[PDB]
Amino acid sequence: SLHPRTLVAAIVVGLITGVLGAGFKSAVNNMLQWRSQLAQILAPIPPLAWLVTALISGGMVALSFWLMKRFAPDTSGSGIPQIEGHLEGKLPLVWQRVLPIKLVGGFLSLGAGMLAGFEGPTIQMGGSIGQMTGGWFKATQENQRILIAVGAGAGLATAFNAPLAGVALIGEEMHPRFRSQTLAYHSLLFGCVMATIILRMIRGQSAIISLTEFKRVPLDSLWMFIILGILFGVMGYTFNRGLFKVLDWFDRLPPLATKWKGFLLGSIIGILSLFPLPLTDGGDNAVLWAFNSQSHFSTLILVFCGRFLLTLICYGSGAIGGIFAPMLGIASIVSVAMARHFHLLFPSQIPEPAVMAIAGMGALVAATVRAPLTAILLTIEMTDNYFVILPLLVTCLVASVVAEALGGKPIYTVLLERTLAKQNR
Amino acid sequence: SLHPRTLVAAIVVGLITGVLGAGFKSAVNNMLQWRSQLAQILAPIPPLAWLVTALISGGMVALSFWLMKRFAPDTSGSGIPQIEGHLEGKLPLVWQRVLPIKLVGGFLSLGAGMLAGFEGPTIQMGGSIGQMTGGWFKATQENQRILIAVGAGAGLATAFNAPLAGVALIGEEMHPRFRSQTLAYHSLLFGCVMATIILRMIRGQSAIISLTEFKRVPLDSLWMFIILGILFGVMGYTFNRGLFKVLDWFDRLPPLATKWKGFLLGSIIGILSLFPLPLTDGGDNAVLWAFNSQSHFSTLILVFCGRFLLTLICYGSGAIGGIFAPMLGIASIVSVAMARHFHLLFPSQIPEPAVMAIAGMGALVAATVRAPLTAILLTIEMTDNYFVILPLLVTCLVASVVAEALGGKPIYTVLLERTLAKQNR
Ligand SMILES: [Br-]
Ligand SMILES: [Br-]
Repeated sequence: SLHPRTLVAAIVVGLITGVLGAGFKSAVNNMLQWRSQLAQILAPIPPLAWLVTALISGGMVALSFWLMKRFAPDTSGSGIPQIEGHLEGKLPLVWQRVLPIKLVGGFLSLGAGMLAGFEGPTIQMGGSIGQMTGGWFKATQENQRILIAVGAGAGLATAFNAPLAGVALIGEEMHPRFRSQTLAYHSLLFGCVMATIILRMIRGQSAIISLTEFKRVPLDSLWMFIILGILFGVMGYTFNRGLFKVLDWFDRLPPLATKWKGFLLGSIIGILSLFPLPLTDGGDNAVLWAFNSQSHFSTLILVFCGRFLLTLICYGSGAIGGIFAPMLGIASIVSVAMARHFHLLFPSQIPEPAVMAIAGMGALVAATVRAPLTAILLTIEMTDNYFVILPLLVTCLVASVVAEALGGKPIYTVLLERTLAKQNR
Repeated sequence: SLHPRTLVAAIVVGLITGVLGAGFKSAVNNMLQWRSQLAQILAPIPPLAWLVTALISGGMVALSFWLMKRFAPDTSGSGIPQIEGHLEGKLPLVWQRVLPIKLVGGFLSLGAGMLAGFEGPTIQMGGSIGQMTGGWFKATQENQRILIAVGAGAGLATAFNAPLAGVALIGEEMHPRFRSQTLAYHSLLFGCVMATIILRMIRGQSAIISLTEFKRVPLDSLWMFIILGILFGVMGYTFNRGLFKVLDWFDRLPPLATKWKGFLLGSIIGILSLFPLPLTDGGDNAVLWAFNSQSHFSTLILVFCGRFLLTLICYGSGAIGGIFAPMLGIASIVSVAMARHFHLLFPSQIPEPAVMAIAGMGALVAATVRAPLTAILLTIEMTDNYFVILPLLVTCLVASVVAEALGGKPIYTVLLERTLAKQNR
């Protein structure tokens, strides 16, 4: 049921988003540590670095919002909604505006230390690339939907080095028609594999955090994850309800408050980046902090509360964000602390407290997004671990069932409804 | 978008097909080794075991065809087509006939040493159970399609201890409507997880063949798997073309030749089982032979050809089969032999020859079935290995692309057209 010209077209897509997605992370992290290095050169005398790192990170986030509007307010926030909508009819996609602004803007946002979120810019930039190439390749109407849907999944793979995830993204959440070329899967796979290959060439080839050795997970240890699910289920429910309210508060003007909204929220995050803790930035560092570097059970709770608020305060403000990675650090910090405690009560059933630290790593995403299958893979692909599956599933799907048992609604569909409601911006 | 009464029903589904699916394999393997032990008890003097093992395996397959019609000719062959049809409209499904016949018949077939194929019975029985508990739960119209689609995916999972495969099965090949309850995924995941948890309870918990240590796969080693895909692409093309033509031969009577077809084909396999070599039986043993027990490069090609024919001969005859496992054993033998040879020409790009042996393990399935995503997941879940991914993807989707580049068509969709053509049996 497959058609050649398109497959080779997806090969072009994944290749572009790979170079841009990988090239993006490197460019951002270089700016991240450059500020951190500027903070220690001025650190000695005195808190002059307290000022300089505030003017920089503040001016970066401020110039981030200004380049958003007026230029292309379509880049605000995540990236899944804007493409999830275009793929379905509502909301237009223009690449010559999204591509060069979601990039030059997203860089100033993530580069200042905001609580996001590579998979944000890369997924939209990738969808735009899928359109840019679709126009270059003069493909049909249904085929150019595929190229954009491919560039979307590739954008995810190019952020977490996870192909199967970017594939399962389109497959579960953001479910498209594809009529009747249901073999656009082939176009996806192609687009993703190529993306991660270009990724692994620039900064590969290993995963995000390979916890490959932990493989002792007994059968009578699963009951704990039902509870790890219920915990993350209500966690997702409160994450959504909160985000929505922070969005409201930000939507409520005033005209002079938004003038400074960027400079303020940015400089405040600029200071918070100076404290030796993973309380700011994308969220990868926060996952590389639950595990492995052992810290106080109190400090976990300290950072968990720190980020859980700062992400909502960040994304709600409507900066060029990305909500996947932040929900990975927030979830991991918890799952690790929950891990310690369950091993504390029952060590005879959780011999390795890292198993439960992996299972509930993408359980927040699973709950808030209603999309467990695409979360379960995301974890497997950044830990190279599959032995954690039976836990992973139960703690990810029970995490979703519960959140929508309290009635939370998929954070992206509701995030889309709100971006639709700006049919006059 | 999820509805509780259905999720809790899927729990019942997978749990039942789990108990049956596992209880099925063990009950079959018990008959496999029982005959093999009877063969060695009478082995000493003389070839009297040559006669006994022929009568038994011949009388089983003959009894298997007899219980097929008149009773439930719907249980003939695989199980994907029948359910793929009922799920789409054409062809009816009645559990009170399929369940008990596909079981007692499948036990006699696989228990005799036929070239199949647990996923056959377990998937169709799983579909039957999904329907049986669909009436018990008085589910709606669309919900009972889900319950049957779940039981199907669980059937696969129960056979290979691979949840993510049974989930990707329904998702890619055998793509259903689900309108607009696209979150039947939660019903699938649930059904698969439960099944494998019941599976691991009875015969778990480890995979089929764990090859978790091989994790060195360079980026400039990929080009080989393109070529490994080209090889399987043509291998699948001929596997389909062949199967179809073997089927024609069997469909062409005579009315007196079919009277003995069951006894003749069965006793022939009964003799072949006695040879110390994995050329009969499901195909698991075949995969558990490529790796690990090292045997002559010549013996590989001797077994490969032997099985490649014996499978078509066993399935084309319209016996209660299952074509996944047989296609795995064949592919593995080939992928290993191709591995040795590639490591022979370039060791500085295939340090570990087992890496390539894993990639093209499910590339025969990928090519023949047009379903790469489900194959890629099937392999990962039976090797506990994710490091093989980039090869696994390239070698599996290029295995499929080539297959339908020579235009082979999905072996299941065509298998469905042929069972449709029997709208008069
Ligand atoms: Br996102
Ligand atoms: Br099958």
